[PDB]
Amino acid sequence: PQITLWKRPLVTIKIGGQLKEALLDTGADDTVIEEMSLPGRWKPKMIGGIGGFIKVRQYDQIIIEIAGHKAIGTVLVGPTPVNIIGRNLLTQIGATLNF
Amino acid sequence: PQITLWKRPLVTIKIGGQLKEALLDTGADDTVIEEMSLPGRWKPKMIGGIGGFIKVRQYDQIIIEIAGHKAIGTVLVGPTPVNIIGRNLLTQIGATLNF
Ligand SMILES: CC(C)[C@H](NC(=O)COc1ccccc1)C(=O)N[C@@H](Cc1ccccc1)[C@@H](O)[C@H]1O[C@@H]1Cc1ccccc1
Repeated sequence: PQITLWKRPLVTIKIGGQLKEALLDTGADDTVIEEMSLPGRWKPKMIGGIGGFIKVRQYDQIIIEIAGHKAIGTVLVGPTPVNIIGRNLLTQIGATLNF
Repeated sequence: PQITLWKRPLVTIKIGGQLKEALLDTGADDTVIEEMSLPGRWKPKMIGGIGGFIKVRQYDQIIIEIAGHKAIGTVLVGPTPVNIIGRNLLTQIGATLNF
């Protein structure tokens, strides 16, 4: 699919057995999802952006489906204001920017 | 061009006649460039990101070249960690996400 940028590029994702909406973000190195009770081990992390840093929990090898495309990788969980799909998963679904 | 996402989508921009590097950022509504002297009138604005809000200078109708493509629109100038081209100017250069 092709997604224009007139509005925030939100798509449905599936993660942890739940459906959420998330932002496809080429400006994010990492994928950051709203607080959710994912199973298993995790490592503390801090990620930053405009505004400063927030504290998140890093989960590895998480299966996520993004707009119907399966992916598997690292997901950070914490108090983000929006669900963000970063480049670590955008590459896996073969996403590009074109102009 | 077509740009893949294995590395940060950094490109050259010209703004105020100066070359800078900036990140093509589909997760950003707005374009935010690091503190600089820029010709044009501005007003104080606040913008938010992953870790809180910063103060910026809002400049409307600024001519900018992004990866060789012209845009004329609002540029926010302030203490962003990385120069970011957001959707307001990505739309002007005709950028889409594709997968
Ligand atoms: C999400 C994180 C992992 C991402 N950061 C990064 O990818 C890299 O972060 C840094 C931080 C400091 C220095 C160098 C690099 C980011 O903020 N990405 C932003 C761009 C950016 C800002 C500052 C530094 C680097 C990138 C931008 O894409 C995301 O904010 C949008 C998403 C959004 C939409 C609405 C409300 C809030 C947040």
